[PDB]
Amino acid sequence: MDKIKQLFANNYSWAQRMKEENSTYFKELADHQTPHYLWIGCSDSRVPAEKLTNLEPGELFVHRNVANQVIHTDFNCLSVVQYAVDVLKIEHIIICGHTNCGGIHAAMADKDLGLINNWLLHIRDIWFKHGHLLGKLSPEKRADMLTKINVAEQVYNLGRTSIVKSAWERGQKLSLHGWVYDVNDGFLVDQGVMATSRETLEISYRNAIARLSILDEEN
Amino acid sequence: MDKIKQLFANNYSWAQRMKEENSTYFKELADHQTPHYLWIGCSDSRVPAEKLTNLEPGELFVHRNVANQVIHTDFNCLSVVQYAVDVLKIEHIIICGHTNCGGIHAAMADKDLGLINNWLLHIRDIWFKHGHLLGKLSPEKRADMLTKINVAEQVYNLGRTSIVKSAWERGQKLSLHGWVYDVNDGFLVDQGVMATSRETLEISYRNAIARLSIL
Amino acid sequence: MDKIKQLFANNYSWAQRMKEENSTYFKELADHQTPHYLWIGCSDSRVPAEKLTNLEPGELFVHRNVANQVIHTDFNCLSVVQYAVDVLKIEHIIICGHTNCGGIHAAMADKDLGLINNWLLHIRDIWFKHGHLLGKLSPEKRADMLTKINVAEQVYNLGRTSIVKSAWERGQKLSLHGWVYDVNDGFLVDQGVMATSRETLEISYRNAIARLSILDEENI
Amino acid sequence: MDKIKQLFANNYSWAQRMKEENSTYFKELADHQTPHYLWIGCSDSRVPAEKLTNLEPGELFVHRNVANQVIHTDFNCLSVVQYAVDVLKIEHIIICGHTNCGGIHAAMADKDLGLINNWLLHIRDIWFKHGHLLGKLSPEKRADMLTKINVAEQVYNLGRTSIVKSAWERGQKLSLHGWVYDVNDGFLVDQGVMATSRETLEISYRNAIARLSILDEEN
Ligand SMILES: [Zn+2]
Ligand SMILES: [Zn+2]
Ligand SMILES: [Zn+2]
Ligand SMILES: [Zn+2]
Repeated sequence: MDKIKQLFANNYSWAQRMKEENSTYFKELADHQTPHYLWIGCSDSRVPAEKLTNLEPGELFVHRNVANQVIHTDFNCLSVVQYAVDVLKIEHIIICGHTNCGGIHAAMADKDLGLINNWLLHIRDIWFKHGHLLGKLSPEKRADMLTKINVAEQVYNLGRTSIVKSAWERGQKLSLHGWVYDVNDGFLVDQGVMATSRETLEISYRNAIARLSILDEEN
Repeated sequence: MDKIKQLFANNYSWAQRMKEENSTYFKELADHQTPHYLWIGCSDSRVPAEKLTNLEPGELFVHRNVANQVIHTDFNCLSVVQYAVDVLKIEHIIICGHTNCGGIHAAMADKDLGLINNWLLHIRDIWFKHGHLLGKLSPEKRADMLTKINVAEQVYNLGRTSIVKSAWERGQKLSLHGWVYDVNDGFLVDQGVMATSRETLEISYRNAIARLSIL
Repeated sequence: MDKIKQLFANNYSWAQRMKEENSTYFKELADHQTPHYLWIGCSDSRVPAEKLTNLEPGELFVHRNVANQVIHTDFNCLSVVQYAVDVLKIEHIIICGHTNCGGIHAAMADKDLGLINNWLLHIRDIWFKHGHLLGKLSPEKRADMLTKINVAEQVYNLGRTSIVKSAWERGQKLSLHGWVYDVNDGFLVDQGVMATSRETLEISYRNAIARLSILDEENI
Repeated sequence: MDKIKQLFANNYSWAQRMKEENSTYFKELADHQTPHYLWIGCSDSRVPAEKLTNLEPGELFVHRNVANQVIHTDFNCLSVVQYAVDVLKIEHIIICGHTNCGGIHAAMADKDLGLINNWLLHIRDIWFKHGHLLGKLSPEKRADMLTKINVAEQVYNLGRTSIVKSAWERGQKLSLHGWVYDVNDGFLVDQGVMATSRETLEISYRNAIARLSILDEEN
């Protein structure tokens, strides 16, 4: 269409600009054949992982689903994880949520959107699991809180997969991370759950939930 | 692993530069609340979609899995599609493959990599479906061709989903595209399958396979 | 292997011992072509459902998975449910668990069994959801308790699917049930959740959970 | 609906004429703590597997889905398979289809039935793969030919899982079976694909398809 044509046009301009600029981008990219980080983010993709981290092209192995989830039985995401860990031997997996997430808003919404609702039912279970902390919070602020709690809960799901547990068990070096960034400042903020073993997973997980449960008198 | 640290050092340096330097990047980003294109790419993510298309930040709804697949029964991908079509009202779903795809290479290698092998079995089925064509090539050239055929097949699976078919049924405007770019120059290349209805899906899909089978 | 040769023998025997009688089992089946109940049970399949309900053959539509679960995002079971509801128009969906369940035991066990642990992590999430309650119970009981709670939580999951909500919402006749029979008794024990609409689902689930939270003598 | 009562009734009686009868059953059934067979059948479930095999109560580990499928990426069925193999040590996995199958008919009809159609696309793919054969066949015969072909294709899929390949690889005993019974007579019939290793799967699978490709006068 109009938009598709425009897109091919931008692509051509860019691609050839590189051609002329004798740009070494693609060659650089070719130097970093194997990625070192598995980035699991949201399909909203407000601020690209490349921009947030300014890493060298090819360093990131990416997976994106609605609301950056790691569901216990999702073959898709688990496939990406097992491949990044057992094959590419990646040592850092990073789950990253973001504020003003459509996935979060849709989950909290009472409208029944169809197939996607089922996928969002996992976020709702997370919402109620922390219903007290959240309810004890002002509406306008809950979204950002569920978004932050979501990340901690997903890092916790990743760390419990048979895949990740076996990696640690057999002495492989692997650390899980969980961050969130505000779509307005672009700053990555650690949510607290950071594991390098099942032990650190449990502790950092309890610790993060405990920290998030300590509310200021601003609600 | 000073990596994570160095990683946060990069983010701070970047977001800091933006603030003090007064960058309306987040201001503009905030303008485009609803995306207009669903991009289904590969987890290898060699050349970011944002770059390949040089689009305005926020315009793309993105899904990435190993080898840019649209498996008939994948709840993950189908959910992204249903939400994007039925909820965000996106009108263009773009499946994009890429040369030198590790996913495609793993599907071809005969080694048990574990869980991921089951995910790649779908690729191996596509390989057999086009075995006559692919059998004429060397392992090397076979990989480049399977990459292109894979994209065509995925577009074909996407257009066969009940989600996309019902969108066309009630008259919603929706087009499917399947492309591939070489990791060496970044030029996006149409593979031939472009649909706006079920009938056009069948026609272009057949024509595309017919065209791809000529050496 | 004799097991397969033997097994095939039984079949021939059964089948022939039917053909000679000019029996009508293969007729009293082609009449009940369309089922009226969707049975969702465990892969353990201790006491068969065709025997627990003594229903005429062909009346059940069945799906079995480890520990009878209805996971929000499981395409397999949601497909069975959707096809049951929207295409077969069946009106009753039963989620029947059973006592002394490997699934439940495996979920509670600390051992890492491989792939299946991931599927069981849903049971373990349920387990912690009711951590306090279950904690108070007596070990030899905890297992059987979770079995019961699990079924409750499964009906609630089923009731929360878009497939069932849209059914009700469009005025289609459909009820959800959740029981737990015992391998010894064989008596189907209703658990409390019996949604017929989303309002029901909420109340019954709410109560069923309240009822199970009231511990008796035995359980410490 | 009194159907639940009328049904709940049959249970109190049947289960009664076992207590007030000291009928072993629950006594014996309990003796078979572990099953030796994994049965993968269609949710239709015309003739139960308990009456088809006439095995001993509790011997079967069962999984049923629409049209008895083993989809490469189905977490549900792969979990049942893996558990039965790596944990229950079952050495026999049987896939059983049946004539006049709803899943097969629905898969062959153009009618978009909703979510289920996505599940059945895997069958339509099998249909296209054997399009020439099935085409040469006769209309009122296609359904049954695809039903047999389907069982063959599923055993193949099952033999190709990493779970099974690995079981074989480490020297575990395991055979795959693919049969189909006619709802009109309950006669179990081997479709030809029987495997005890990756090598027998291949030959057995190729032979079985070759045989089915042979069409008798009555299309
Ligand atoms: Zn988001
Ligand atoms: Zn790739
Ligand atoms: Zn069980
Ligand atoms: Zn069937």
